Amino acid sequence: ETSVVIVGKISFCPKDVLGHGAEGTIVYRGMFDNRDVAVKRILPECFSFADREVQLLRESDEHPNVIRYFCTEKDRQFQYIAIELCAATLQEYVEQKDFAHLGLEPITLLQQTTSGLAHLHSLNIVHRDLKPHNILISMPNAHGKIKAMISDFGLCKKLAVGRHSFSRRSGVPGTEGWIAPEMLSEDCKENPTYTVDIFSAGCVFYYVISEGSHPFGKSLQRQANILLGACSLDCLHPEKHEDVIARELIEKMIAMDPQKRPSAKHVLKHPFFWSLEKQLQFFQDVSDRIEKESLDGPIVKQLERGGRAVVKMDWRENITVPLQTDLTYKGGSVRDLLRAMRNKKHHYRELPAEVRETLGSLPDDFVCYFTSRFPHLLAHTYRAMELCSHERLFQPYYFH
Amino acid sequence: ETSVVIVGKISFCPKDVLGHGAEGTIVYRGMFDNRDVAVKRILPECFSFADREVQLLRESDEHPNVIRYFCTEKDRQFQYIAIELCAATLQEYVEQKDFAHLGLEPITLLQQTTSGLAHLHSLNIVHRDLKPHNILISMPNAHGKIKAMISDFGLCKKLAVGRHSFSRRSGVPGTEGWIAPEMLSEDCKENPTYTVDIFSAGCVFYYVISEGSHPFGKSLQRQANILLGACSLDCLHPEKHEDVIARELIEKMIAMDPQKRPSAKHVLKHPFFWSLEKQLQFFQDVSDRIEKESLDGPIVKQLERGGRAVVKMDWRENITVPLQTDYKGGSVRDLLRAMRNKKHHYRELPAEVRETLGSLPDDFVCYFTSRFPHLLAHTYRAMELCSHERLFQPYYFH
Ligand SMILES: Cc1ccc2c(NS(=O)(=O)c3ccccc3Cl)cccc2c1Oc1ncccc1-c1ccnc(N[C@H]2CCCNC2)n1
Ligand SMILES: Cc1ccc2c(NS(=O)(=O)c3ccccc3Cl)cccc2c1Oc1ncccc1-c1ccnc(N[C@H]2CCCNC2)n1
Repeated sequence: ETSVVIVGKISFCPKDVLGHGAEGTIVYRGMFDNRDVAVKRILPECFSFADREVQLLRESDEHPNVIRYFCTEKDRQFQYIAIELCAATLQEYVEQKDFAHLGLEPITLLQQTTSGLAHLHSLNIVHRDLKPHNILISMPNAHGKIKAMISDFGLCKKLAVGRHSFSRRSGVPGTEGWIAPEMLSEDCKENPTYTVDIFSAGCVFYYVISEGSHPFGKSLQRQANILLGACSLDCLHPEKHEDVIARELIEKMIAMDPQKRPSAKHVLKHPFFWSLEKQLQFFQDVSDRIEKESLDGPIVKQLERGGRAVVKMDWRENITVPLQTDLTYKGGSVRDLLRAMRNKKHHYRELPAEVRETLGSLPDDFVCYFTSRFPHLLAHTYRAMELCSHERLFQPYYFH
Repeated sequence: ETSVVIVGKISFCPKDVLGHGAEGTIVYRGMFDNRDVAVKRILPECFSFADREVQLLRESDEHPNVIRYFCTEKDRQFQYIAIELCAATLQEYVEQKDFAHLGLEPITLLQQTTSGLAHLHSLNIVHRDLKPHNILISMPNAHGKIKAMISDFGLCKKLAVGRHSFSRRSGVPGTEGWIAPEMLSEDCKENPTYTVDIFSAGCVFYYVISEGSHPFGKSLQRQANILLGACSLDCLHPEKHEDVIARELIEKMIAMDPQKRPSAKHVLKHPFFWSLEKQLQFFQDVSDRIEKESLDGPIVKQLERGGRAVVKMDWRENITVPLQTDYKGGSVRDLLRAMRNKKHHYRELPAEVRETLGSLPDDFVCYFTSRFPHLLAHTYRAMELCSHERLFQPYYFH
């Protein structure tokens, strides 16, 4: 327990176990090329399997958010794979880190996870075992930035060219509590495909922003709840703007019907990942698009459907008194709510002093003024203006 | 000759020479981990130097556009460094490739080169030897996409913490023809710094977009011309929008006075790299910023200075007649107001007018930039007055 194993360019002390894999697989902290590495040791029974994994990584385009091996070695008794030593798994990050001052970092790790996934899917690889345990969080670089990396390719499937799904077998479907329902359900009439990864990631999304919860309950009940379709996201409050949008995305990602789940590239286009500037730009593009638009036309009809709850009966009554004074719009209309936001954005410099003060700076404070008071505004408008998905001017906002 | 050298995980046939470095250095094609690699072989007198180069890269953050070593090996007689086998140097790219169908790819290679350089600078590294020959172009990935990678760190300098320049010595300044004037000039009263790389890079930009020319002339006259400040960019035509924009950036990058050259991060914000869509959004934001501005005010006065040449004396007389159907023609500001207005009311204005303009945003902005090739460049420079306002953050590097 004080020895150092040396195999080619990889060395480690066996006492420094970082974790355990399946079939007698152990991961150690060791060293390579004067760097810290994690080293997976492989038993003879798994040599061919480990080789196939390495080869899949060897052949595939690299991506910053997909783990990359540093070195492989082999002696008489074992094979070894070294990867970069990371700070934490996503599980440990969620369990241990105070989110209070991390700002958007946890969200960027989900965005980075979705990019790694989109990369895999674009290579016709389905992961099938996405979970917080095997999403790895790097050490900070020179400017304090960290990144998420997908690992653990032991269950992945590279689909043949021209193949878009895989059929169910008796064997290993994933990790209990993270397995999409079409892997286990009884009356499933469609092959599993890339979207099993989106279900898992949906669960991962909620796990991160709820800091430890899971849409399908505590671990002992999860997989059973998944088959029943019994999910709950009550860590997301219906009157908080950021929560309404996260819920909007996560509900689609974990949909029981795989065909209703967005693809990874779709997910990446969602308002969840929008800056405040882009949120405001969306509101302005929408408002520009829907003026001259008829009042009984399908678009503004879609927008005003259930809009009373969105504007809170009368949005004229739910803004500060400076803006109230400086405003003849229709208070039960979301279109006119949007019209008023664009108008005041446009003439922002002409606004009286007390008004620019109550609104805040452009764009961040300005848009927060409205999203914080009307928490359903973005999500409602995002879904309503999906009628214009195809239109070129709405390309930045939806995935075509 | 027909043998294979095997050193640890690296192997190669010595017949497969890809090139020669300095001091007996040779680069071969070979193999590593079942991949194609380029293998540099280093002689004993360069062991320590090569070790320092590798160490610099081992410690420094990686970046998609800075070369990464795959492997290092060492026997009794040599040391070896393997990197990824690339398709070409930027020199070979420019010399061999037909640009006619490459679209924006060559510009994209410049942008990735600048991102590599920005990354190096943010790690307080000065490269000091940027040139087409050591900018490498990757093989295509699965989607046919390629990238540029900066290599050759033999002259680089990592400046100590809280140090921003390096002083001149009698020794190696770089590669003749790509050496910034302040490395060799007579009455230079300021230390060289990061911007020696911006000077080289500016020469590289022109080399790519001119497909083989150099701002300071043919190979034998270049460095002498750099000393004189005698440069020419006449592959770039004064009445072509794209050429005007490239000229605006490149002239700054190769400025004799280093303090007038943009940092790599400034470079990356320049309209040279802007999509047609972003060019339009710029014209709209500019229009919005100045709509209430005073005519005598320092902002629109800046914009109207030299304005007549930009709008061709009268811009109303230089557009198509279906647009002339529906301002002050000697004013840049009114040209921009007209553009913003027509974009804003694009849906509700007649069909034949929408036809001559073209679809939004690409064809619409090109209607005006093709007819007023100095409009963007002029406006970008003038509106640098608002470059620290949050609203113009997308357009200028703060
Ligand atoms: C999860 C995972 C999955 C697959 C791995 C794997 N297999 S693979 O499918 O990803 C693969 C990758 C490349 C080539 C082949 C293969 Cl099979 C190989 C190696 C490691 C793998 C791996 O890594 C680990 N597995 C178990 C425990 C720990 C780590 C680990 C890795 C890096 N850093 C850290 N840091 C510690 C520091 C203390 C605090 N906690 C974090 N821990
Ligand atoms: C330029 C350069 C600079 C520095 C190198 C270098 N040193 S370094 O300073 O970049 C460095 C990098 C990492 C670690 C240490 C060091 Cl010293 C090491 C290895 C190669 C280096 C290198 O590479 C070469 N040098 C000379 C000739 C050819 C290549 C080369 C490299 C990859 N692909 C191809 N493809 C051919 C295929 C046919 C068509 N033409 C392109 N050619």
